[PDB]
Amino acid sequence: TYFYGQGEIDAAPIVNGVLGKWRWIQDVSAMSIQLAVEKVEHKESYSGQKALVRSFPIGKTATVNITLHSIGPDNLALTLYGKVVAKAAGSVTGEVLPADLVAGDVIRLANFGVSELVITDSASSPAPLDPQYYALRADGAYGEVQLLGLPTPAPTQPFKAAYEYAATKQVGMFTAPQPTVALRYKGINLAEGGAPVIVELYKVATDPLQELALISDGNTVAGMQISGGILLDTSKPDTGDLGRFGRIIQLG
Amino acid sequence: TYFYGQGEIDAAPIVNGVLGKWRWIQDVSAMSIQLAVEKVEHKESYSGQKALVRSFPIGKTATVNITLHSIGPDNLALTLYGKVVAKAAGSVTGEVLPADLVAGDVIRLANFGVSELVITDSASSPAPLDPQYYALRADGAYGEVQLLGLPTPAPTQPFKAAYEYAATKQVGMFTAPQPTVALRYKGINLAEGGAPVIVELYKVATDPLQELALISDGNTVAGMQISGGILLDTSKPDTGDLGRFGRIIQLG
Amino acid sequence: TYFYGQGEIDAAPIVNGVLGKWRWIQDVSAMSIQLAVEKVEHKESYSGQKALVRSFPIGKTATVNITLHSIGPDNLALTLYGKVVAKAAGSVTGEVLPADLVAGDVIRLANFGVSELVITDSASSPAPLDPQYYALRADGAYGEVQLLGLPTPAPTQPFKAAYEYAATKQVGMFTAPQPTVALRYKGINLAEGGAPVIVELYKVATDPLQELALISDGNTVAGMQISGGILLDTSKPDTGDLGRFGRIIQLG
Amino acid sequence: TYFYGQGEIDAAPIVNGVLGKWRWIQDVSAMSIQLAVEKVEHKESYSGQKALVRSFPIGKTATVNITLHSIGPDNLALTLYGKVVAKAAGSVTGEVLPADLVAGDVIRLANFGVSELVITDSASSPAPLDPQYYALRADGAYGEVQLLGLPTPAPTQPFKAAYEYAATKQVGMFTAPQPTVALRYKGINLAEGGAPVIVELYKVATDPLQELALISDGNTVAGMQISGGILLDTSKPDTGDLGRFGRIIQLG
Amino acid sequence: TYFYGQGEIDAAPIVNGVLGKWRWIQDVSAMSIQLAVEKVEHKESYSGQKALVRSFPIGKTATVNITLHSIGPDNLALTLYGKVVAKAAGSVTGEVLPADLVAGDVIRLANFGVSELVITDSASSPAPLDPQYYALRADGAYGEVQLLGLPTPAPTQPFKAAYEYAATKQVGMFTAPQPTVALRYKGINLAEGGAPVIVELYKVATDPLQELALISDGNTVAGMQISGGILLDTSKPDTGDLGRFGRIIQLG
Amino acid sequence: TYFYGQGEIDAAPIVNGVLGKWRWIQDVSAMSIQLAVEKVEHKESYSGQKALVRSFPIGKTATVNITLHSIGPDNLALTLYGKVVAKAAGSVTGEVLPADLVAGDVIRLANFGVSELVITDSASSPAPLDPQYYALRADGAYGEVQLLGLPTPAPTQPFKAAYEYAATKQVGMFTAPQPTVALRYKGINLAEGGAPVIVELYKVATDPLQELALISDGNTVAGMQISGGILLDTSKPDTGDLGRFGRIIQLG
Repeated sequence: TYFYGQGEIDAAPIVNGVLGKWRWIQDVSAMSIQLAVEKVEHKESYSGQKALVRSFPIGKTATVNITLHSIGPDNLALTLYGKVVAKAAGSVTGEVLPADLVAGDVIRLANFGVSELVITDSASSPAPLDPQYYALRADGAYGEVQLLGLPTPAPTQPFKAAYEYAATKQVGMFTAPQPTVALRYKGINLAEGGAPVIVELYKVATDPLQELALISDGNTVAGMQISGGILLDTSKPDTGDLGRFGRIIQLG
Repeated sequence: TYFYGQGEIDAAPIVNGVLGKWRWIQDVSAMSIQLAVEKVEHKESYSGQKALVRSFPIGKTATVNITLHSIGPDNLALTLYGKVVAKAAGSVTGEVLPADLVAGDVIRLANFGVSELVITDSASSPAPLDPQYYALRADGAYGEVQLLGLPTPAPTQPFKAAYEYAATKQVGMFTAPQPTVALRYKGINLAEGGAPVIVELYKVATDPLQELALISDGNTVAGMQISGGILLDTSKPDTGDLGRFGRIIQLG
Repeated sequence: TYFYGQGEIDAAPIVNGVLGKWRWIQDVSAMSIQLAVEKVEHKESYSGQKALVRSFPIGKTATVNITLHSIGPDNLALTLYGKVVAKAAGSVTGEVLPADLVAGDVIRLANFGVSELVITDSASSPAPLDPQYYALRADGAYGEVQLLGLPTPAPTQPFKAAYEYAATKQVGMFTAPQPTVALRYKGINLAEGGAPVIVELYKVATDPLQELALISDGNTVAGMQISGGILLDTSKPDTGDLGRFGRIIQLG
Repeated sequence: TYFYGQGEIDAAPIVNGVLGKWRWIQDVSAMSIQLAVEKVEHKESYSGQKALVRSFPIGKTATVNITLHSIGPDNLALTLYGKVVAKAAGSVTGEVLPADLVAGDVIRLANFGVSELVITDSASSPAPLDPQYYALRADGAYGEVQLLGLPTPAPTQPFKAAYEYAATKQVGMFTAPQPTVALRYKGINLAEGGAPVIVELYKVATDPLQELALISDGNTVAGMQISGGILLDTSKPDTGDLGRFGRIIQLG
Repeated sequence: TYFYGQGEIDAAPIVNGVLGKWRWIQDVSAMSIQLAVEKVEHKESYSGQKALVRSFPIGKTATVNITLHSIGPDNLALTLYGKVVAKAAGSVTGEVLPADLVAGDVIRLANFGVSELVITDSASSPAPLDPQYYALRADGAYGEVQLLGLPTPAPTQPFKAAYEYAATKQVGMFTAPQPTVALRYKGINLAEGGAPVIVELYKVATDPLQELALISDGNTVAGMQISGGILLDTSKPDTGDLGRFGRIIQLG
Repeated sequence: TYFYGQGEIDAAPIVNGVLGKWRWIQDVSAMSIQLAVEKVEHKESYSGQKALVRSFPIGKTATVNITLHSIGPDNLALTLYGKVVAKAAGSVTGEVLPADLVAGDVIRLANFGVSELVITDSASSPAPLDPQYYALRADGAYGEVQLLGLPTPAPTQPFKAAYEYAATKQVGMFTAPQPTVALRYKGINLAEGGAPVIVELYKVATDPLQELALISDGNTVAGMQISGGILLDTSKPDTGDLGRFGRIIQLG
């Protein structure tokens, strides 16, 4: 009869009212549910106390806050209103680098994970440049190339860079509509020897992430906090005891 | 003449004005009662001080806050505006699992506490699948089945799952009207050798739980805080010394 | 010429302007007096500074806050707008207990401090039930009886309970009008070898207790905080040096 | 050129514009002066920045906060808008005590510092009561007498109390008009070997004490905080370099 | 490329637009510059996101906060809107003391730093009073004289005091117009081996000191905080790269 | 699947929509991104709960906060709305110092980094003054010269100062329009063995620095906090999965 819960959360997106495929939202550090009710009050005046005598509720709302520490692209799509874009690995053969380059300039490439970088000189007789005259910062992860030097007989300035780029996953900002996801919290209550508890929320509309600290200070893992409103599902039976907002199952 | 109280709280629901059956609300960590009064003031002006000279009360209200650590279904019905639903244990024989299943898929079952799980293959000659090809996560408490593999001669994809499910208790969200409960606080005052004290509140209208942290951090047991207004009971005698809001009994 | 005061407070209720009988308010932990004044200001404009040049007071008010740790019925009547009700000890002979009782049911009695409990069986030949078949929780202080068992030949269900109940004192909620009490603070100033100090407040109108924690956590004694306004007494002489709000007497 | 000041404050009341007699305000723990100015701003718009270009002051005010720990009657008159009343020591011969007195009653006398208390019995033959039948609580400082017992042949109930009372000083609440006092702060700056500093405020209008804790907790001496506005004196020369609000003198 | 600055501040008053003589503002503990900008925003509505698409600034303001610990008269004139008054040392010959003086009275003199105090008796034959009959409190720094006694043949009450007073510097309250000062912050950046940095603010309008604690508690030197607005100078070239608010010079 | 990021930030100014040259913003201590959304809600009323049933977003905005500790002129131009001015080293030959100079006066020169200072006397026969009669405070970094003395035969007062000044870089206050910069955050996630992460923000409009403490206390390096709004870029494809606000690339 005491609660200290630890467990997992499964989310299923709702598209045009058809149930989606459940997925694990990965690690979650905090889950909170808050209930709000509006009440209209009636006061009697026969006792001289002008005090409250009755009240009936008019409003009913529920909010859910979730703190997730996973920065996976699947979760980014759900939290950033984005849609995942997958780019397959490939090669570049005739990319043209900026002109008027001199020692000290930093060239930014269009793709990441560059490898086997080659820069052919522009001339009737192609002459690949010596690798010792350029360096790859951040082991080519950021696609940045630094010029270390140039031969005394200055070669033709425009260059032709060819290389290989690895596959990547990208998420756009505000590129998807407001997601609607059904939530299933499967938890273990340690206070009762690890008893099972299940919480079902049929329809939830989420709110974008509020803050995202890209450069963190301290020993705390970056956290992503999402707020959402539990909407009223109109498909479930009205008279059923399961309600229309959410339900809790405890085995006993 | 000093107070440090520890005790129990009994609640009796009020339905259409007829007293209900008292029940223990289980463990309670904090109880507070607050009184609010509105006053209209009259100021004299013959002394030149334009100061207050009289005041009479117009409003009278009382609020009660209770912090309970019990997550029992009976308390969930009272705090979540829900009504308890009891499901008896039973069996399933012809549940159909999703199609196009492959290794790695997770199948969610409609009932919890699954045991003796059997998945018959779809064919003119029934052939139950080998148990080694599937696993039960969370010992079947959450009703989740993981596929470990499939025979090289891929069997018919649609499946027929049969198993046994245990009884459960469920609580809906906002599925019951605003409860009205009479409260009896029976406490022991340790400052006076454990003297008995009784507090009676005739009519209280409760407010849903504000927050419920499903995943808790630290060493603090999950707490459920409920606020309520003590309404004016119109059935008790008006001139009686017991009043109409509440009373306190101290043996002495 | 320094103040660190410890002392007692005596209160005399004011009914229709006739002085009441002084009583000690028991232990008090904190007393504070605050003065509020409203001022209307006049600004000159001949120097170019448009600054304040005069001010005269229009309003005058005084508030008093008292923290008392005594939960005595006399103080409850003063703080809860209640009136004390005394119930003398007595006996009950033919109280009828609820029907359809079975093992595990808890019966609540109308009076507290039950002793010599007897439950006669309903039949043409009265047959008191064996005491071993019932138990008294909380040594009968709360008037709760638990059924331990029933004879195999189930006796007549309706019962007739007779017992003895002790005297008690009760306080109603908001059952009395706004008290008006004159206050006398008799204190000792330790900074001057324990010099005597007296503070007189002629007329004070109190405000109900704000909070009352029935179940306390920690090592702090329950506190009852009361606010009040010091009204203007119209009976004292206007020109007298004693004023009409309050006075302080210091022997020296 | 550094300031850490400790010193004394002298106050001279202003009555109808005639200087009063300076007195020492006793111990003071904190003194603060705050300046407030109102400004009207003009913004140019030829540069496209729509930014501030000029400002001139319209308002000018100064406030002073003083924390004094002396509860002397002279300071009480200044802080409570009161006027001191001196009562000379004397005697009482025929004071009548309340009737229907019994053992346990507490009699409150009109004067403090009672000594040589005598209670003559009401009868044709006066018979002073035995001292052993009554006691003086708080060594008669509060003027409280407790009855210890009565002779079996109950004497005449009405009594005639005679005793001696000492002189006292009293202060009324809001019994004097808004004081106007000129302030002289004579301080020593320790940062410069104890250099002398003088601060003169010509006209100050004070604000009643905000809080006065009669029963104190901890090891902190009771403090009395007073706020005041420094008014504009119209008697000093307008063109003089000494101004009209206040001045500072530093010897050097 | 890191900043931890320590340095000096030079201030030059601006009178009718003509540059004043720079002076050192003495010790300064903190300097802060804040920039405020107002922006008007334009939102597009063709994407359905009703989000921000453009913004242009309309307002531009800059504020400066300085904390100085010097209480020198030159700084007092700048912070208190005062003008310094210098009084040369001199002598007094025929000052008349208050009449009706008795033992215990304290006489306040018009000048400070009194020395060689002489009080001639009023009579046809002048008779200076014995020095042993009077004392000088605070070694005459505050100009206070205490009477120790009087001869049995009471001399003529009115007195004639003559003495010597030292020179002093005084500052009036709100006796000068709103100063306008150009500021030059010459600082050393320790993070770069003590590199030089210069900050120029052409026109600043200051705000009076907010608080001045004459009697300080703790081990903290009294601080004087001044706020000011950096106005737009209309004399500098509009197209120049030095701007019109302020500039920073870093040698490198 | 966990984030603790450390990395670099590259900024490219946007002028009339043409991409600028990327530069490193130097050391950065904190980066935060916040998302704001406005929603319009629809409530049904057929269930009697008058609760939320639908919501659609109308507003979309994103803000970015960056804390940079570099006080380089390039960053000053970006944060102060300034434009860098470079002054080359040079010489001065006929600068005229203020007249009526005496011992103790401090002369401020128009340029910094003074060296080989010479002050020729005004006379028909030029006579350079002896160096021992003047001193250079702050080793001439601030361009301040102090007079140590003058010959008994007072030379001609007006002077002619010649010296050498070093090159400098200056930044004006509010001398440039609102910058628009594209941001590229290249970070390493230590939680995954140092995995690469890239964050692209296409269009950001910055807000001036709020505070700049020129004189710092403690052991904390001076910080420069800048806020900005991520605007909607209208050049990128509308249907592309990269969106129009920003994107995140994670290699995997």
